[PDB]
Amino acid sequence: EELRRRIEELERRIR
Amino acid sequence: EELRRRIEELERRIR
Amino acid sequence: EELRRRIEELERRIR
Repeated sequence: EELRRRIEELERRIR
Repeated sequence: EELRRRIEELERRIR
Repeated sequence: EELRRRIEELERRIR
C-alpha cells in the first residue's frame, strides 16, 4: 500500500 | 513486477 | 529500497 499509493499520486499528475 | 513496470513508465516520461 | 528510492527521485521532480 505505501509505495502503491505514492505511485498512484504520481500517475495522476503525469499520466 | 506490477509496481516496477508502473515506476518504469513514469521514469520514461520524467527522466 | 530499490523501488522506494526510484519513487523518491520521481517525487523530487514532480511534487
